[PDB]
Amino acid sequence: KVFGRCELAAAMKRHGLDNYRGYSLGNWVCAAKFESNFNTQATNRNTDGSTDYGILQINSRWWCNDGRTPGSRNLCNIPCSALLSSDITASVNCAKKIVSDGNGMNAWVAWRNRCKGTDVQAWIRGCRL
Ligand SMILES: [Cl-]
Ligand SMILES: [Cl-]
Ligand SMILES: [Cl-]
Ligand code: NA
Ligand code: NA
Repeated sequence: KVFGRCELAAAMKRHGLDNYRGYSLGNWVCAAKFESNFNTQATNRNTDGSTDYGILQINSRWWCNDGRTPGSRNLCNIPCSALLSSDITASVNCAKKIVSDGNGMNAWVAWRNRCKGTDVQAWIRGCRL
């Protein structure tokens, strides 16, 4: 599913990401834009052999099982395919675990490099929330 900007904003807000661990909604929308272009089906291989899955590009090295990442934790107790569904619940629930683990949203390289320190509010401007 390729989300609209405000459509994803409203879905993440419904799932409680707005101000979760102090990260305003625009941070999560910005990160999704640059991680996945709002596309739940996005998959990308990392340098280390693992793969990133879904709207927030969650990694199989630690967070989900994709059956091909040696030394893999599955800390969200989920097949990585569950992160590709039109329903973003698994992605959001797993992301809440990641962002609660110490490094906040710096776990998302695209957030760190393209959202952090920017006007993340624009990403939810114009949305009815
Ligand atoms: Cl629209
Ligand atoms: Cl585990
Ligand atoms: Cl919660
Ligand atoms: Na915001
Ligand atoms: Na894994």
